[PDB]
Amino acid sequence: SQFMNLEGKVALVTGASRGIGKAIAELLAERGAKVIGTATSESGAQAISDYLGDNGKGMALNVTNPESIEAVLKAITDEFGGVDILVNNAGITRDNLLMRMKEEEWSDIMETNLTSIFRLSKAVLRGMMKKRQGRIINVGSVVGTMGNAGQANYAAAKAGVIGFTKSMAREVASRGVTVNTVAPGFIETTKALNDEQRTATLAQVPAGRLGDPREIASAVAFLASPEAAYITGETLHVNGGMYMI
Amino acid sequence: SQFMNLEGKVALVTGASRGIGKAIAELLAERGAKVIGTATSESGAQAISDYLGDNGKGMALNVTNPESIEAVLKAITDEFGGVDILVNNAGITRDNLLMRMKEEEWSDIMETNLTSIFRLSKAVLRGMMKKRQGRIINVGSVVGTMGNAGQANYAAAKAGVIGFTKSMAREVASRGVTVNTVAPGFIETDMNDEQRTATLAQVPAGRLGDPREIASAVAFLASPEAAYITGETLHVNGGMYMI
Amino acid sequence: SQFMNLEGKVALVTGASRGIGKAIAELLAERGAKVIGTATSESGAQAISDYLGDNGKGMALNVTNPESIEAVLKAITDEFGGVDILVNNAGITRDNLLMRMKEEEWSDIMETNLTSIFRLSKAVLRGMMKKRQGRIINVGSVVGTMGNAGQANYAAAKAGVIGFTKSMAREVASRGVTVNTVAPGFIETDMNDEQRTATLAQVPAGRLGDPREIASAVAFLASPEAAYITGETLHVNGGMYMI
Amino acid sequence: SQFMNLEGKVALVTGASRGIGKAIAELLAERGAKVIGTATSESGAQAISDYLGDNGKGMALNVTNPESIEAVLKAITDEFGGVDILVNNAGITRDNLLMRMKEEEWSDIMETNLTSIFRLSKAVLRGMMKKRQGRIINVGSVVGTMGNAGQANYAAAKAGVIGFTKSMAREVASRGVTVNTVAPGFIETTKALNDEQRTATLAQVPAGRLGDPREIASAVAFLASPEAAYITGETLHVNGGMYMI
Ligand SMILES: NC(=O)C1=CN([C@@H]2O[C@H](COP(=O)(O)OP(=O)(O)OC[C@H]3O[C@@H](n4cnc5c(N)ncnc54)[C@H](OP(=O)(O)O)[C@@H]3O)[C@@H](O)[C@H]2O)C=CC1
Ligand SMILES: NC(=O)C1=CN([C@@H]2O[C@H](COP(=O)(O)OP(=O)(O)OC[C@H]3O[C@@H](n4cnc5c(N)ncnc54)[C@H](OP(=O)(O)O)[C@@H]3O)[C@@H](O)[C@H]2O)C=CC1
Ligand SMILES: NC(=O)C1=CN([C@@H]2O[C@H](COP(=O)(O)OP(=O)(O)OC[C@H]3O[C@@H](n4cnc5c(N)ncnc54)[C@H](OP(=O)(O)O)[C@@H]3O)[C@@H](O)[C@H]2O)C=CC1
Ligand SMILES: NC(=O)C1=CN([C@@H]2O[C@H](COP(=O)(O)OP(=O)(O)OC[C@H]3O[C@@H](n4cnc5c(N)ncnc54)[C@H](OP(=O)(O)O)[C@@H]3O)[C@@H](O)[C@H]2O)C=CC1
Repeated sequence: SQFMNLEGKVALVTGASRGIGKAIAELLAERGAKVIGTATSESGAQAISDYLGDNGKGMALNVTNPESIEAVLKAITDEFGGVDILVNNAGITRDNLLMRMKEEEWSDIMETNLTSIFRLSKAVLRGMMKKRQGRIINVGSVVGTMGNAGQANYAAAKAGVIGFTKSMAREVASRGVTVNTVAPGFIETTKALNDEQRTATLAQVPAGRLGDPREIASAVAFLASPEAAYITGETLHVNGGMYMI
Repeated sequence: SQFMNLEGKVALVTGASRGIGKAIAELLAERGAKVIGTATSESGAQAISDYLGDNGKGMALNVTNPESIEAVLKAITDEFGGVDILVNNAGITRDNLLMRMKEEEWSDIMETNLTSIFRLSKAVLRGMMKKRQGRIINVGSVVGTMGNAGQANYAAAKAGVIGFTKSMAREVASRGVTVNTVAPGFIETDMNDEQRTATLAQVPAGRLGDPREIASAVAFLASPEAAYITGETLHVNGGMYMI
Repeated sequence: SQFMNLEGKVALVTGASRGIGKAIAELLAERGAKVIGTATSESGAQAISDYLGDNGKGMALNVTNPESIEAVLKAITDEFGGVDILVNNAGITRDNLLMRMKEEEWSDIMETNLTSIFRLSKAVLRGMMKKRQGRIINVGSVVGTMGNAGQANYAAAKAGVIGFTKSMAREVASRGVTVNTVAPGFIETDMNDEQRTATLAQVPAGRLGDPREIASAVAFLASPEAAYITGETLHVNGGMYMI
Repeated sequence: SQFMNLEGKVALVTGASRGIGKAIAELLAERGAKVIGTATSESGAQAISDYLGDNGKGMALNVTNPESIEAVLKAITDEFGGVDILVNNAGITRDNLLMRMKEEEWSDIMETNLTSIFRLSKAVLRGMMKKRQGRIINVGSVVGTMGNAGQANYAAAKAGVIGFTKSMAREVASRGVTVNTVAPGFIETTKALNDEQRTATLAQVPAGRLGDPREIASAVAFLASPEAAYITGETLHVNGGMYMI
């Protein structure tokens, strides 16, 4: 149908080799987008190419590296034209209580989960602004809003993603670009967590289950759609009731 | 496709004769739902029947009247079985600065915009809970979260809708029912040239939203795909407010 | 000192016979305010007069009764002049899961916990606006923001208090009146051994709050120092929720 | 009185040489605290010593420098014992629209306004946790929550401060330490802004005026008080109605 249809749009999804990023890439391609997913290695990029088939391709990207970012965008732009939908999914955890938290575990989180969104967003935004159409969608976390002990660095980065999102949303709203965050709760990815730890996390989820990566993909696809043009500066929580704002 | 597919679901959309409620009803029917839309008059109900065709029908409903609510649900339940998706859209404004605000302008807002959601939600929830599947989606307002001068009654009701939503979401999450709010900004609907520019001035998007844009957000939350969203307020306001 | 000094201010604290309302009344009187606390009975009013001594007095008030409200304000206004600080503390619970929730348990909550704030606020606001100085401070609840299963009515009312607060804050900010909400978590007050540990389990602080801790937050917002805070919800809940 | 009394508490207030940080330092000293305020130079430190008199002193601190931080805390700890109240006030702006925003304007904001709070908080928290009593109060900004065009970096840092605050609040609540943010709106400091720009900002303030630095000091003093023990993980907005959460 013409409902939630991304035909003619070019989507870049960072960290698309597995889990949530993969589900996002697959669903955007199902809705008609031409999708470039990224991994940190060529092997990972190839596997992304393998699952996207004629609907897009894989490329190697380190989101902390300016020259990598430039190489990937020029390659995309040459072949596909300018990016219409940016999904900043790539991210990491470096968990520790503050008294144990290393300088590098702080800085690596800031770099990968926050500074990267500044860099990538800045590198796609000019085209979007010229076309008067764009989507920037960040994958945040319930922890960004809720906080979590042992994840102060992660929480800071994810919270900063929202502050950036709101500010960019104000900056570019008049030129037809939206900027938003999807904040997952606990999603099956998480596996191999102790039996003890899962039940304890699950105990805080009214839904009484982990979310599926597809459920995060669906929310992203929605915000990426033409139908979602009047949503901007928003944080959409998909966490089974774990937190309610 | 199977994507955002509501075939087999029965949807009740209150206040579906025009604007946002109409757009909601049309979109849910387009995605496959069997839709009952309501108006406050039989004429209104007929027009709703006219635009839904074989995808549903219209019925007369006053959401402040227990006996009307009971009559409508029994009629729906007899013909279509139990409601799968409840869209509480019906609502009104009774604007005034507090010093000018009449007892009835307060109470009519509380009754129409808030107590109604308690009544209707309670009247569909048992079936949903038995089937272990349900959607309750409330149409709120940016004013519920932002506040607005001259709309304290409206803001109170719309804010109370969220408190109710969050509490019902906790209550029914383990039995597969989601409860959520969609909060529109300023949408081109029935409700000065001067006042519009002044409102628009607070919208970064630099336009009013279209009713279809509110419909799209509701359809999304109504979908099987939106099962892990509950207790949420989804803001569709062009950047007018950002939480 | 001149720090957090309420000398010369007239404070009305509804539901001041015990718990949080009592602690509020005592603290505002300690900071220099002339305090009228209320209870629902004359016996309760007398006890309030007993603990306030020369710093204020007690009066009987039912916040759901227009004529009671009018009688109390005229009496205050005659004796003490117009109210400078309004603390809307009076409130109740009528807990039940939605499927068990009676029409009266809904309506009694709406009336006592929400409509009352419209009535009382409207009845003090004109004077405050004329003097270009005022404080309206509502006692909400973490449940207003968090939701709680079995308390959908309460949550709706307490959430609606915020919508009202934000709208009134916009309406009266230019005339020097602030309107705010203090949202307690679980506080040691009248309201199982099992249920307490379960509630405590959700409090990082690992204890219930003291009524005095809610009093302190109210006194702060009531102060001249808090003039640039308005439309705010100040959460005092030991980490139970974090917005 | 015993109401809002900080006698016996040691307070460290970063960036206390002027405006909000100065007003904070003065008010905490008025309520009985022993106050160490900091500036980036010895001259600035001396002026802080001059206004605090016998109620505290000034020290030179660069909050982006680990060795500076260590030197200041050891000096405080030697003389006054361990810090009871930490006020992270030091911060900067590096304003620009994203397309003009330099790598350094991003990174300098992250370093000064966010990473600094990780470093300083970590360096005081052990003592607080051992004593089972502490206050960490961050000076954020309405922009952290509201977003602002031309301030995406600032907004990201200030938003990240909240994510960090919430997480630290969960981590240390059981050991009697609170962690909170005070978020000022537009405060008279701001001066020498165009006549045009002020009216435009003021137009968004229902209160119809800028806030006074003292009004931010009062909120901080409140949260620093024993009376505020049951407030943690909170963001207290003092913005004249400019934004309402
Ligand atoms: N899992 C959960 O419960 C939750 C997840 N989070 C967020 O969801 C997003 C994805 O989550 P999840 O599916 O669990 O993550 P995964 O670890 O499954 O996927 C990680 C992806 O990120 C890429 N990546 C890591 N570092 C870099 C880098 N420096 N440059 C470029 N790419 C990099 C990886 O590439 P490669 O394949 O080469 O390793 C990989 O494709 C993240 O932003 C995460 O913070 C959100 C809520 C909770
Ligand atoms: N317009 C906007 O910008 C915004 C809309 N709001 C909310 O969206 C919802 C719909 O708004 P909008 O489409 O603009 O409203 P309209 O006035 O355009 O339509 C209102 C609908 O509700 C029905 N209705 C009114 N009172 C009752 C009642 N007592 N019982 C049953 N039905 C009733 C009306 O039926 P009939 O045709 O018979 O009168 C009509 O179908 C409302 O809840 C409103 O508060 C939310 C954000 C802002
Ligand atoms: N306890 C808690 O943990 C929390 C408290 N809440 C809120 O704080 C407020 C006070 O709570 P708490 O001190 O625990 O309550 P209590 O039941 O301990 O005291 C209630 C007070 O309100 C008065 N009151 C009750 N109904 C009316 C009425 N219809 N008209 C006038 N006064 C009335 C009572 O008077 P009388 O003595 O004559 O009955 C009493 O003085 C309430 O709004 C409550 O919802 C907020 C967060 C949680
Ligand atoms: N002004 C406003 O309207 C608003 C202010 N903000 C926030 O309030 C806080 C203070 O604001 P304001 O009073 O305007 O700030 P000022 O610029 O008046 O004060 C700046 C202070 O921070 C210190 N500082 C700057 N960089 C460093 C550094 N690297 N290491 C240590 N100290 C440093 C300065 O030291 P030195 O004296 O040596 O220069 C100075 O003492 C900041 O966090 C700011 O972001 C919050 C809301 C809006």
